[PDB]
Amino acid sequence: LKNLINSNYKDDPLKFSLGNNTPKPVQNWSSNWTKEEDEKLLIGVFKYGYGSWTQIRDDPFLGITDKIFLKKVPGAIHLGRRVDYLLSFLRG
DNA sequence: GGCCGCTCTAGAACAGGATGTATATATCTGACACGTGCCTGGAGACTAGGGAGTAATCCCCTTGGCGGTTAAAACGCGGGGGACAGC
Repeated sequence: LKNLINSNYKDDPLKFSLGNNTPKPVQNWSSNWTKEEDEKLLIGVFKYGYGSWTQIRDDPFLGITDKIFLKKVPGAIHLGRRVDYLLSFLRG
C-alpha cells in the first residue's frame, strides 16, 4: 500500500483514489459508504498507519469524523475487516 | 436449479495494561566492644639528707574555789494593737 501510494500519489496522497478497482459495498452499516469513504480511509491509514482508529476518524480531511462510531454497526473490528478486504482486492 | 459450505458479523470470554495502595524487606544509622600498636609512665633499684619522732624540762595558762555586790532575769498584770477570718 505505501509503495503504490507513494509511487503515484506521493506528491500528495490526498490525490489518491482507488480508481478502476470497484470494491464491494459495506453490509448495511449505520452509515452510508462508498469508494470515496474507502479512499479517504486508506489515505488515513497511510498517514497514521493501521489501527490508529481514533486518529483515522478524527482527521477531518478524511470527512470520516461523523460517519464512524466509538451498538451502531461499524466499529474497529469492522474497520479492520474492511481494510483487509480493500487491501486484498487492490493487491488482487 | 437446489443445497451446503464458506465468510462475515455478533456475542462472550479471557488477558493484559494501567493506576493506586499496602506490606514486606533491605539499608542505614549509631554505639559498643574488641583487637592492635605504640608510647609513656610506672615500677624497681639504690643512696643521701632532712624531717619527723622521741625524750626531758620548765613555764605559763587554765581550771577550780571563795565571797560579795550589783544588775539582770523572772514573775506578774492589764490594756491596746495587731493578727486573723471573712466578704
